[PDB]
Amino acid sequence: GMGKGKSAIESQIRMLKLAKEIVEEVASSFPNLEEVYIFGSRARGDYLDTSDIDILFVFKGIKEMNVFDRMYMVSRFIRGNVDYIVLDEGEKDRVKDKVLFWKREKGFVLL
Repeated sequence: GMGKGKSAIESQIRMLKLAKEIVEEVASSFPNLEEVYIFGSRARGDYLDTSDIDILFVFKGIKEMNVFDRMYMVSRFIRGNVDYIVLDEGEKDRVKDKVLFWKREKGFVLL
């Protein structure tokens, strides 16, 4: 039965809603944002109520953008107990164990 308690579930809801707000802003700012994934413990299931949420932003056409330029693309949108990675479309397989959160052609998944 209910392997996650009330506090963990409420934190999952709250963290997904914060990720949604951040993605809405990033997606409105970059036409080349293509997909967003949740990775880490909140994607896998081994999270605590205090766990951060990890967001993978996947953009088209940034293969040549260095890691500092990539960070600068989303830095100002990040707030709360959130960590992130920015990858090109061709590099997204580098993060295993992830959940599709948003896609340009789908909007948000389950939200």
